Amino acid sequence: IGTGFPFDPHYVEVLGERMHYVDVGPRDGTPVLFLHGNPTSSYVWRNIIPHVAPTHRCIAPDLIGMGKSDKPDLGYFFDDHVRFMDAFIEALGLEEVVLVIHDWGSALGFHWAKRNPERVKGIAFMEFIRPIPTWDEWPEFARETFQAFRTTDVGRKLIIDQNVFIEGTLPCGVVRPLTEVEMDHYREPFLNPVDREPLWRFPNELPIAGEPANIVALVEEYMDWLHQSPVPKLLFWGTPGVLIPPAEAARLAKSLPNCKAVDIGPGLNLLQEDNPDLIGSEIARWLSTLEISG
Ligand SMILES: CCCCCCOCCOCCOCCn1cc(CN(Cc2c[nH]nn2)Cc2cn[nH]n2)nn1
Ligand SMILES: [Cl-]
Repeated sequence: IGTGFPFDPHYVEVLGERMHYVDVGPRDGTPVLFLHGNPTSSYVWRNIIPHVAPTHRCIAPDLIGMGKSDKPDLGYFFDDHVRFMDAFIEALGLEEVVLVIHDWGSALGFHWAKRNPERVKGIAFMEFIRPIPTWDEWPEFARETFQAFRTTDVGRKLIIDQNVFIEGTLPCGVVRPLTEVEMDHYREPFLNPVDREPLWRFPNELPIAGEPANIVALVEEYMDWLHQSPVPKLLFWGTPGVLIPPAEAARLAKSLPNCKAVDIGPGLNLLQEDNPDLIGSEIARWLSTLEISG
């Protein structure tokens, strides 16, 4: 599994800030937009993009406050990420897109799709944000940690002062051991403790046990839209998963229209780090089938 990040930096100005993105592949055709989540960056897509770049433009931004994107003094609410991602997409002048989305990247991508349904030609997704009705529906091994994350004093001490989301939670989201080179890539944007605000706000935005109520409502609405939409769908899942256990992936594979589901084997949250070749190869082949009438 490759540790390098061999992508030239591209930058675009967005609402007075600068955002970084990977941009490879041909200039024409429908672009494939890759959206990472917490606590990653476009680095998480590094071994998936090469399977897709021969046939499609691949665009992989770093969320505001993350990766190589700028770090304004925001709260980094989900609302803030929505604002910047909306403006990022318009700044590149994208028209129709295929979405490849993960974790908080999936909340951004589904929320954007719901509002721009004519511009989404397909959605590939994995370990994505859905409403978690009670804490019993959160994986037992991660319950006490995320419950502590969702406090102001203790959670900020863990995530901001002690960098637990990077040093502890992140490697706990991968079945295989991350190498020191891979850890340093994930560590790079957050070496300065003050810059770890998004890492703490994100778990406090998670729609768990009905709170925060604004995020729960928004996530419910895009899951409603997703069950209504004929858009082609590709769902990757692993065992045991974190956000999406296998029983839930099996349920969604039938309840979502026009949905193909792919078992990646063992996996927790960063499925991309456990089986990038399967995910990248299946995305590339699925993209081809989107051009077949039938
Ligand atoms: C869905 C969004 C992305 C999901 C990412 C993948 O999710 C995997 C789930 O990961 C759960 C495990 O989390 C990290 C495990 N872990 C435990 C500790 C030990 N202490 C944490 C703690 C304290 N009290 N309780 N816990 C650190 C400490 C120092 N001083 N005081 N405490 N460090 N790390
Ligand atoms: Cl999170």
